[PDB]
Amino acid sequence: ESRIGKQPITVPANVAIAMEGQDLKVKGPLGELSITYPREVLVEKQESGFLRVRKAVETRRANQMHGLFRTLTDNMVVGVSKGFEKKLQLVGVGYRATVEGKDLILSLGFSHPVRMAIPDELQVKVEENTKVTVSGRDKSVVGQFAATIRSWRPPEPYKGKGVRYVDEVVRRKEGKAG
RNA sequence: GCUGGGUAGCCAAGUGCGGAGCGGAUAACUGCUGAAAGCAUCUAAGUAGUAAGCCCACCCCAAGAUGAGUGCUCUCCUAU
Repeated sequence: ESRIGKQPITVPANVAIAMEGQDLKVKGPLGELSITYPREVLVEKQESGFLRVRKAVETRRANQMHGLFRTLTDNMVVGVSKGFEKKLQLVGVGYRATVEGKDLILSLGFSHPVRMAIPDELQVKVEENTKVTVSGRDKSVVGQFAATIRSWRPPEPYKGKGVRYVDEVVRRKEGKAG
């Protein structure tokens, strides 16, 4: 009954499929990844472009785990090819996010500017000093480091100050009790 | 006997020193990816921040730790 799982997995152009025993070796054009799979879930390669994954109705991983697994390789395979990106609008008085080599320098106005270290493989675009957008590969490992920048100053309820999700509509409560 | 001084020792009111870690796992909490439930959701797989609290680390003891550990070195002649 999985309405995401019933949909076949779109395998785009230049998808390097391979097996490491139980893992699906997702190594497209830009690099490499790793995805492990249980004994109750055999991922089929049905010899017709598309891909669908097997169930095993003893527990209800047949219901639920195929939400993760049949959407993991949706984003893992695309992720190596294109890459998923998350966006950051910084708003306020003197909010620079310049980049000196490896680390960032977010000078939000604490005292010492905040040097968020750029991790192993990922790279980050920088629209201006005023705005940033983090490119990458996967959806998971990009989102954590993206969320760490949003953590330093959340979107605040009076001026909409500090960091912002570009998509998110954060409220502005009536400041000064006006 | 009563006073006035006082080296060493012992004493403080005197002199030194101390409380430190970008180490680990957590609690409330904030999350990322993400179904069940085409959407959502911090969770059911996985994972990140994250406390004078908990565990290592500091300092003293410690193999009677009968589970008696490990290392280096010395000694085994006779009435002595």
